[PDB]
Order: sequence, then structure tokens, then C-alpha cells
Amino acid sequence: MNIFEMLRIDEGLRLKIYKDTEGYYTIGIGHLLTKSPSLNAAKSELDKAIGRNCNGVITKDEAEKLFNQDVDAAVRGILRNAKLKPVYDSLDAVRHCALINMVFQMGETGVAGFTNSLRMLQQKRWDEAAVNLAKSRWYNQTPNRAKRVITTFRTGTWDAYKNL
Ligand SMILES: [Cl-]
Ligand SMILES: [Cl-]
Ligand SMILES: [K+]
Ligand code: NA
Repeated sequence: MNIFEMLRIDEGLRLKIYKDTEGYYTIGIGHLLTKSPSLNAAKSELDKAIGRNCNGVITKDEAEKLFNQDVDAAVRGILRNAKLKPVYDSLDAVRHCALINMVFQMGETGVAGFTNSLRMLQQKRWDEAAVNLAKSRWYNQTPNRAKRVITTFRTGTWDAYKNL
């Protein structure tokens, strides 16, 4: 397991524009295109991202290219965020992946709003952090995925993903 395998499980792979769990146009391996309700706006974003006129459809290689960009950018962003970098630096490489997963799903601002959970993680109060992470819109709206991420933070193992 690694971050790519983890997020591939959590996000799936679809080569045609689809709506994510929030109803937003997405493609590939959880590549959010736009929050606009306009399919045409989403198609435009897609073409801009790929560099060709895609008409809503991409190849696996193109999906993987966007996915690597999105992970790379998630990590670079964590490291530039004063609210996230200290907790990230305090963690082991498996728990890094849990934090990158959250940022991938909800964006930096959203994760930086988990102030109390992040403190408990920094403190290595793992069971307490796990309880606190679950007190969230995130856990209510995507409980199975949140449980996997939270187990990863709680245990520092891949137990929630090894078997999928
Ligand atoms: Cl709640
Ligand atoms: Cl879920
Ligand atoms: K295709
Ligand atoms: Na998805």
C-alpha cells in the first residue's frame, strides 16, 4: 500500500465525467472539475486540464496523469500550510497518507478546520484523535471512507485497506 493505491481504492477510476458524492462533476481518480452545475463548464475545465478537446472522456493514462498531479499538489500544499505542516511533520509515513487523503477529498481549508483533531494527532493521542475525527460532516456523509482513513490514523497500519 501507498497513497496512490489508497486513493485509487477510495476514489475509483471512471473515464467519463461523473458526479462525485457531493454532486460535483469529476473525472478519473477523483479529479474534481468544478462545483458549477453546468456540464459545459465542467467540460471546459476538463479540456483545460488535459490540453485537448476531450468531450467529457479521457484515457486511463490521462486519468493517472491528473491523479499524480493532484497527489503531488496535495503534498506540496500541506507543506506550505502553516496549520497542516507541523502535524504532517510529526507523523510517520503511513499517517502522512491519511492526511493527504483528507486533503485530496476536502481540500486544505477543509482539513485545516479540523484544528482539534490535528492537535490530538500531533500529540499522538491516537484513539482520542480517532474519536474526534468522527465528529464531523465528513464522517457522516462518507462514513466508510472516513472510517478507513481514521483507522489509518489510529493504528499507523494499512489494515483498513489491505484486503481491498
Ligand atoms: Cl457531528
Ligand atoms: Cl464512504
Ligand atoms: K476512454
Ligand atoms: Na470518486
